[PDB]
Amino acid sequence: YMSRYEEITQQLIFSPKTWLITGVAGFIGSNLLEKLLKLNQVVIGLDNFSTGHQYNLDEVKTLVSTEQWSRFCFIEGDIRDLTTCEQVMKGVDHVLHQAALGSVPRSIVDPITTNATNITGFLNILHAAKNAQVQSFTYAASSSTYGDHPALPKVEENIGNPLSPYAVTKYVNEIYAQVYARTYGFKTIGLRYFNVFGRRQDPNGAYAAVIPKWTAAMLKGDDVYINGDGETSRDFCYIDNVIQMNILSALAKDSAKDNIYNVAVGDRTTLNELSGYIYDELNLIHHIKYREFRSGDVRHSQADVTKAIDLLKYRPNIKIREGLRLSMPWYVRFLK
Amino acid sequence: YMSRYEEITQQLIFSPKTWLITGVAGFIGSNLLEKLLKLNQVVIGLDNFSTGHQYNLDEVKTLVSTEQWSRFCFIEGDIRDLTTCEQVMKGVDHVLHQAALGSVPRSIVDPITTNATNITGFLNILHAAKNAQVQSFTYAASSSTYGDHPALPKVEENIGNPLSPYAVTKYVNEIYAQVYARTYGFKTIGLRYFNVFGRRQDPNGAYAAVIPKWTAAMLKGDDVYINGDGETSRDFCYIDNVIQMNILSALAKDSAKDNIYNVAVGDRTTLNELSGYIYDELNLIHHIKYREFRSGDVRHSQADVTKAIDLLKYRPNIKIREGLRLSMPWYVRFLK
Ligand SMILES: NC(=O)c1ccc[n+]([C@@H]2O[C@H](COP(=O)([O-])OP(=O)(O)OC[C@H]3O[C@@H](n4cnc5c(N)ncnc54)[C@H](O)[C@@H]3O)[C@@H](O)[C@H]2O)c1
Ligand SMILES: NC(=O)c1ccc[n+]([C@@H]2O[C@H](COP(=O)([O-])OP(=O)(O)OC[C@H]3O[C@@H](n4cnc5c(N)ncnc54)[C@H](O)[C@@H]3O)[C@@H](O)[C@H]2O)c1
Repeated sequence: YMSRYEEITQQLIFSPKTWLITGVAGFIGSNLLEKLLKLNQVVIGLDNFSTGHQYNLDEVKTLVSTEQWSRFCFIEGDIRDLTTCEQVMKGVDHVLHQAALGSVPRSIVDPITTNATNITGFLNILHAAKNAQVQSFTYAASSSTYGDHPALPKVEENIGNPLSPYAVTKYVNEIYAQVYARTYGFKTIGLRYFNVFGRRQDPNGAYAAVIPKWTAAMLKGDDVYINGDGETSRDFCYIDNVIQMNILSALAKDSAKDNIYNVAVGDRTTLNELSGYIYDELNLIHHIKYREFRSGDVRHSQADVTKAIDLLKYRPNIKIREGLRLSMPWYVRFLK
Repeated sequence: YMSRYEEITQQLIFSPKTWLITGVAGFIGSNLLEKLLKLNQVVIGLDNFSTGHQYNLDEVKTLVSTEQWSRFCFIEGDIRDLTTCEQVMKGVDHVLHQAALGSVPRSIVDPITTNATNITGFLNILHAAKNAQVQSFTYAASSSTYGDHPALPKVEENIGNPLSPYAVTKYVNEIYAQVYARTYGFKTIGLRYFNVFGRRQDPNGAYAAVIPKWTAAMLKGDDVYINGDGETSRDFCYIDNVIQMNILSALAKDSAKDNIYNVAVGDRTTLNELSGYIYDELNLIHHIKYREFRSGDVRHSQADVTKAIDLLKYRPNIKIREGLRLSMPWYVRFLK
């Protein structure tokens, strides 16, 4: 059961609102679009197809009715342009801001481009939303905001130094959100995502996340590379857990706003465990080498999600094996 | 005696280098230009004349010799354009990055342009500088970074939450700088300036700083606004102490780099005191009412400059009363 969550989605079904999703053509965005359209919401979407894909939009369309898709207004455009930000904001109740350039290695090769989309574009959306006086604003933050802080599990109040240009960008997101609360009274919720996975996560390109990458590699019969001894560990968070936290945040009482929340399960899985999980799941529906640790890699990562549970009534009910079970058939179809 | 500073300027005169000053037409940038040309350095200046002035460059021209002037190459341009940043970096040894749009209330009223000049512009310059392999990189940071930290005096390690968009941008400069050292080995110095004042600080405009605004006012015979009751206090730091810190930073030992330094004198002057010191200094060269409070603005500010004194051998020569005595003759000439 997902019960404050069930009650809210029930309520959305009876009383549609207007939502903005930036990054709507992307992994998390397109999953939010699918859920909102099935709740019969009115969705305004923004994307420049930098890392996102028309084919994601095309997939959502074949999963919703004609009438539900008629409530989707898609604008191809860039959050780095303030005018565009202000146009897509007209009439909007709830902002779900997911548009960013993720990937730590990307940000090291080209910090300029990562800065402009993740800081400039983020500020544009935050400032448009504040001017338009939307009901809520929730943005994608990042567990890389923990930086070099040694605590584990990671608790929201205790962060360290950021370790890459990417991490600076997501941290600045939070500090700006905080300043906007203070200066204009505009209260927002930042969501520190941890290793999100599930359908429509891109398995291609140099920056592919491990789950999609390894899944694609298993299905092609290509080498699955483990960086290190394999005892490195993550709190992998199935996509529905994130959808859940986004909707809970858009509809949070005022006292829950101007807050950061970890979004994860609270569990740790090793790379050695993961590899066996993926393989075991793929091989029910049909069809490895060790190398150097990646440089400047975090050894172990795990969220404390107590704050989300207590203040938003989050239930992290989809754990990693269930998540892989649910994600694997989408990869099988996509790759074949 | 500014002993180390003297020795370091002697090295420069014997073995001149190429310097980039961004913000060279502004208050601090033009004082840096003046000292560097007088040391026979080759100087590249970048400015967009947003808050800066041609008249500052014309004044400097009259103060240096012809040969010294012939070593100044001025480029009108914007740090928001990456290409421009790359071009003016060419053959540069030392970067003194001063270009920004200062002022807390400016940032509250336009956090967007402020974000673009002070974050994007900073990163463009930091990144161009890294790729050009400069010998050093020193940037204007801000005592606004202390935020709501309640401790006095202000110590570098101990900062609080940012209280304005401008505080955010100045802090983001430090965090980027720190990431560049960790990620690229590129070691910078950030100077948290505290209430600088001296010749060529603009007395005109909605954002004038208190010393020149009030000086202007008593020369015109206008009303002098003391916000609050007279007691509020600052660490006013005459411009020559800033020039010294810039030059010491540019030639610091490697272990002194990747560090933030308070740039001030360690003193605390009351508004009641200043209003008085200013009247007393002005009226020595011939020729009042209380009010409100502001927002983003602080009751008490005093720097601990131990760190600069110890690590760079900074010697804060000039205290507020003598700075004023030194500054007022420029203010008469400029207004009369
Ligand atoms: N995936 C994770 O595990 C993870 C971890 C930490 C943070 N995040 C954050 O989650 C959000 C979504 O990530 P994702 O996994 O869905 O990534 P994704 O790359 O699949 O989606 C991001 C979307 O943003 C769009 N976009 C990028 N720049 C844009 C711009 N300037 N204007 C308009 N659209 C732009 C892209 O086209 C893409 O459709 C991002 O903010 C990312 O930083 C994700
Ligand atoms: N005066 C103080 O007490 C104080 C305190 C804290 C920080 N600072 C910092 O000191 C630096 C210098 O300040 P100042 O007092 O000399 O201010 P100033 O306004 O006199 O100088 C700023 C200079 O930067 C130039 N500039 C601004 N944006 C630019 C851009 N986008 N491209 C190119 N040039 C641009 C302006 O034209 C100007 O000549 C700034 O970074 C400011 O944030 C000053």
